[PDB]
Amino acid sequence: DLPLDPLWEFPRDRLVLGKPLGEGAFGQVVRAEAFGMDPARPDQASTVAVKMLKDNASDKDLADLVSEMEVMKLIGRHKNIINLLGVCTQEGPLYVILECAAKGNLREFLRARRPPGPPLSFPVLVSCAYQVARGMQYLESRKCIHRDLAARNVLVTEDNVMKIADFGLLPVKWMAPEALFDRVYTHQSDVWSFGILLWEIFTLGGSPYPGIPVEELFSLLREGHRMDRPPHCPPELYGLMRECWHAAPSQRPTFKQLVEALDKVLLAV
Ligand SMILES: C[C@@H](Oc1ccc2[nH]nc(/C=C/c3cnn(CCO)c3)c2c1)c1c(Cl)cncc1Cl
Repeated sequence: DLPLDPLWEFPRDRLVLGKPLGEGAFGQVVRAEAFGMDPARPDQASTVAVKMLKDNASDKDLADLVSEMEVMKLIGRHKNIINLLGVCTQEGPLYVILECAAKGNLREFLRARRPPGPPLSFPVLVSCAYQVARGMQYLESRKCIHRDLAARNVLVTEDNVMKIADFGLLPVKWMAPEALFDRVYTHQSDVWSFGILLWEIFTLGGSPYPGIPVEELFSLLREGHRMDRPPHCPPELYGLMRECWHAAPSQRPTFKQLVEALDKVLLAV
């Protein structure tokens, strides 16, 4: 439709699609082989992920999709986020090219390598948490947010780099109380979800509030109850979870303070 952005346009001729990766609600994501995404070398053929409208399309699907593409242009590169590589708006159907995370999302990454009984050593788990904290701090600094913030929304590269998916200016067990009841989202509500994700990591991909149907959960939070410390999880990291789950948002740590705490934990080597 419109227009041509020379900072981002990529010719479809050097883009052969491949097997689907997953969906959706905004668009199908396929694996794809791209030729010459790094123009220092017109030969090196690296893989990417490509986002497209599925086809009984919209009228609320192309709208946010192009809105999604414009948002990623403005934030720019960061190591701990799914970066935008190029776009194809010149010959018909819209393609959005992004970095490929070979190992799927964080929750699948953890559960697939789970032990059978009583790889994912302690520093790797801290490494995952530190990286996601680094990504969320950057997003907040660009006055952008990510309300969802579950392990299923963090992708893992071939090199165990954590990259947050989705960017912009019913998953009820991850949501801070004010976003759950008052329906208001802040940077401090993001920190609540990070605590839940912290717990997702050190249970190696467990389900939050296990055995609890999602309803009465609000009463237990009102009663001051939080999830217990997972086994073999050190009390320092459970202390951070409890700080992320403090009822008052101003009593919660900011993403800066969570990066320093996790950094001090990684430095223990
Ligand atoms: C809907 C999908 O969006 C994206 C967006 C950018 C991406 N860059 N790279 C991948 C690789 C996906 C993959 C590679 N292996 N596997 C099997 C793993 O079980 C899945 C990928 C997926 C998604 C998925 Cl597929 C998963 N979680 C979150 C999201 Cl948003």
